[PDB]
Amino acid sequence: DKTFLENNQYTDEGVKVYEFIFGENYISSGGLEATKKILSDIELNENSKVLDIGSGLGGGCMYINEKYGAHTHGIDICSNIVNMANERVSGNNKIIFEANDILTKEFPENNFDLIYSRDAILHLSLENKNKLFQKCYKWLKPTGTLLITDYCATEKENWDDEFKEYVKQRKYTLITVEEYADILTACNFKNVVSKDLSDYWNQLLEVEHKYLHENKEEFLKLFSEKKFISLDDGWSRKIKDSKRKMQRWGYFKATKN
Repeated sequence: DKTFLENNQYTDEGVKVYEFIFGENYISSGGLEATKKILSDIELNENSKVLDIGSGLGGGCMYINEKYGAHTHGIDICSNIVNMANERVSGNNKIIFEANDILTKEFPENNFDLIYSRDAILHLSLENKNKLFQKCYKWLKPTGTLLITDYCATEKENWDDEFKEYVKQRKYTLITVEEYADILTACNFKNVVSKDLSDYWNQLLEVEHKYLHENKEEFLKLFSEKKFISLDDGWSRKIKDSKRKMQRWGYFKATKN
């Protein structure tokens, strides 16, 4: 999986293109603004320990450490992205990025106050989503919280040709928001809250799309027209498909006890 991601969706240039549209230090939907919103009801402090699964360019960890002073540990399977994240943070012993496979990584039981993941678990097969959430359950402190956003979808029976091709090319495994919540419940999480945030996601996509268009000249200087068209068309399809609920954006929050 590592090689597939590093050589395709998350090549160095692919990562930089995503950062252009999502915002500095982000390769996830909504960049900084979405992060502020998603964390708005979360309480942590300087003694908290946080795990970020799919930490990307490190924006999430940077924000969490800035806002709360928490210890943050980000894991990402792509070595190249971790190397980039490490270049953007210095002199801060409370931010650590690690290139590793979360499915084989070992952490102590009852370790984290928050396990956080933004648009990263879509890369895992259904079997591995379940395995991951079982591990997360163990790794959370009894008082801990799981907080996730992820790409989701309508039932597969409803997918059209274009959407099938996108999912296949990306090698995503997209399940419904309801199926996702059921996995958390099966893993014994408590107070499972799921939100279909597709409308909000559509708003974020529109802001990003507008930004791309208004900054086209700069984009073309940094990248190429070919890459612009690919990015533009990709956002157009996500806007269309989120509007009609074919591609969805799921939010999940749960606790260990």
